[PDB]
Amino acid sequence: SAKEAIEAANADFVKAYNSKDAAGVASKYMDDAAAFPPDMARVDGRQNIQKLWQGAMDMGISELKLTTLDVQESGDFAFESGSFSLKAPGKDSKLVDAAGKYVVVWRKGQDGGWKLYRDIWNSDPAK
Amino acid sequence: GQSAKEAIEAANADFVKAYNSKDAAGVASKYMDDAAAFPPDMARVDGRQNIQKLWQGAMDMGISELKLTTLDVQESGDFAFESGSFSLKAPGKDSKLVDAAGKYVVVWRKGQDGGWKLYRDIWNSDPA
Repeated sequence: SAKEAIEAANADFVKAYNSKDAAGVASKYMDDAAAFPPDMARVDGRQNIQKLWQGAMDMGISELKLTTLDVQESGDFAFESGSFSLKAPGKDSKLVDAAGKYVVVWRKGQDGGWKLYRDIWNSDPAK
Repeated sequence: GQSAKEAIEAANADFVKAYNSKDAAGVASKYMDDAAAFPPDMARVDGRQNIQKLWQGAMDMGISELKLTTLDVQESGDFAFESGSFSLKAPGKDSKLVDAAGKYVVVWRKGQDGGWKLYRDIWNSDPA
């Protein structure tokens, strides 16, 4: 299913992020993708997206987890919404849990593989 | 013939008019029944009625003067996606109104009645 395909791509994404492989993460995006991080300007293109994720790693963001909630397929696009969790150091240096939510526009390449095309997220309160 | 991008522009005009009229029902009416909104620092909001409540809450907090700028629209049959920017006046940490700006992505869907409606609506802030 396209939902299963996106879940597979997300498994690879998480593995690369948690292995501290910023190039690996960026490779899951289209070369002309864009990311929309909270409190930062829009980030365009795979190389700048690598720098974004490297920055996350450098700030101690770790143990990323993604849960796909729903996917709608539409031709060469698929629309995914989901939740995330992660850990990041507190002022105390102690790792604090954080969660949030996202929407991704995925695009299907000529080689048949789904890749991230627009990636936007923000934070949720603890529950 | 009217294009998807034209229909989306007319819908966005409807949206901003309703918001700035403090008409939360009017704003929520632009969403699909099974839409979801993704407000920063709040839980995901699912369904039109709850989306109304979300916007009513923004209004009750005093958030005002909504301006939207569409930067890209791509169509895909009975779906489309839009990215853009917003600006508004919102109470700051001291409760005084200040300029706030940010970016958004909307996944749009064409309903059975031909009407383009928001299906996923997510946004966040730009840096100062």
